[PDB]
Amino acid sequence: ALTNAQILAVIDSWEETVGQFPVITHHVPLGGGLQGTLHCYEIPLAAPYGVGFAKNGPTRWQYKRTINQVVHRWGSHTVPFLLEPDNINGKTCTASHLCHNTRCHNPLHLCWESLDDNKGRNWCPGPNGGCVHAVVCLRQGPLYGPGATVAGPQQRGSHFVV
Amino acid sequence: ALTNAQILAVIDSWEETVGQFPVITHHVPLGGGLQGTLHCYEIPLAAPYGVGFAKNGPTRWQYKRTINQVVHRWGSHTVPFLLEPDNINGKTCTASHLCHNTRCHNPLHLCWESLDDNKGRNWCPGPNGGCVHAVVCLRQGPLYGPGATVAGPQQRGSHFVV
DNA sequence: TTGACTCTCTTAAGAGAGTCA
DNA sequence: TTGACTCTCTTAAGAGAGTCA
Ligand SMILES: [Mg+2]
Ligand code: NA
Ligand SMILES: [Zn+2]
Ligand SMILES: [Zn+2]
Ligand SMILES: [Zn+2]
Ligand SMILES: [Zn+2]
Repeated sequence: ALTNAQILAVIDSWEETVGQFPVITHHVPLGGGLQGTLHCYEIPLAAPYGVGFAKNGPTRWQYKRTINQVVHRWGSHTVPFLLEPDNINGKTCTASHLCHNTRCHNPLHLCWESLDDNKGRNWCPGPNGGCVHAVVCLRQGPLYGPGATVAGPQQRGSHFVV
Repeated sequence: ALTNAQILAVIDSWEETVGQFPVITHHVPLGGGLQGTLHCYEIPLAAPYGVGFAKNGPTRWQYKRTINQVVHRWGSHTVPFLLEPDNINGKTCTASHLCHNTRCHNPLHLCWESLDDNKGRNWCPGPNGGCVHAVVCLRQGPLYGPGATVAGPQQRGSHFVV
C-alpha cells in the first residue's frame, strides 16, 4: 500500500511465509562443465499455498493483503521489488527467475528487469561459461546449446549474397 | 496436392521476386569486437510489395500463388523451406532471421528451426564471440550484453539461503 | 488469378482483475 | 478477512485464413 512502512511490512510478511515453503535442492549446470547447487523455496502444487497466496494460472500466483480495509494484490514474484522503479527505458520491469523454476519464490533467485532481459537468460552460457549479465546468472540457461535447426540458409538460384 | 516440381516452381518465383527487392547494406557486430556486413533484401514498407506478396500484419506478410485454380498461401519467410520437414522434436519449425531484420526476405539470412531456437539467437554473442549454434549465427544478437537489470536478488531478513 | 486490405492465433517468459464462500 | 477458484492481457519472436473486386 501507499506508505513505505506498509510496503516493508508487505515485503516482510511475504518473506516470512515464503520462508516456510519447502526447500528443494536443485543441482544445476553452471557452464564450463561445472555444476552448482541452488535451494529453491517452492510454492505448493495445490491449495493451500500459504497465507496470502492464491493461484491465478497453471504457473501463476498472486499475493494479497488487506491494508486500510482495502485488498492490495500483486503478482507473487513481484513483492520483493515493490520499492523499485516499475519500468526501465520505457519497458515494464518483470520478476525474472535466475533459477528457471516458476514455483520458486526465493528472492535470492529473483531479479527485476525487462521482459527481454528476463527471456534472454534462458540461453545464457552461465556464470562459469561466459555469462555477461551485470546481475549475474545463477546457472546456465536451460535452452543454451547448439539448437536443432532443420535447414540453414540456402538459395536455388544466383540472386542473393550474404 | 502440389508436386515436388510445383513446389520448386513456387520457390523459384519467390526468389525471382525477392531478388528484386531493394538490397540494403548493413554493418553489424559479429562478436569479439569485430564488425561485418550483411546485405538484406527488404520488402517495401507499403503496397505494392512485389508479385504474390501481401501484408497481413504490421511486420507480417504472406506469399500467394494460384495453381490449377487453387489458391495456395504461405507465410512470406517460409517459402525457402517448403521442401523441408515442418517440425522437429515435436516443435513446429519457424523461419528465423539470422540478420534480425524482419522485412528482410534474403533466404541466405533465414533458417528453419523451433521458435525457442529462433528466439535464442537474439542473445547470441555472435560468430566471432562464441556462437555455439550448429547452424551458425551471421551476427551478434541485438540483445546480447550486460542487460539493464533494475534490482538483483536480495532479502530483508535471514529466511533464505541461495 | 491477383492485390490490398481485414481478422484471429502460437509460444513461453511474464501480468491484472472478478466471482464466490 | 482470507481462501480458492475463474477470466483475460503483454511481449516479441513467430503463424493461418476471409472478403472483395
Ligand atoms: Mg525468466
Ligand atoms: Na528471430
Ligand atoms: Zn529457485
Ligand atoms: Zn547470464
Ligand atoms: Zn537480412
Ligand atoms: Zn549463435
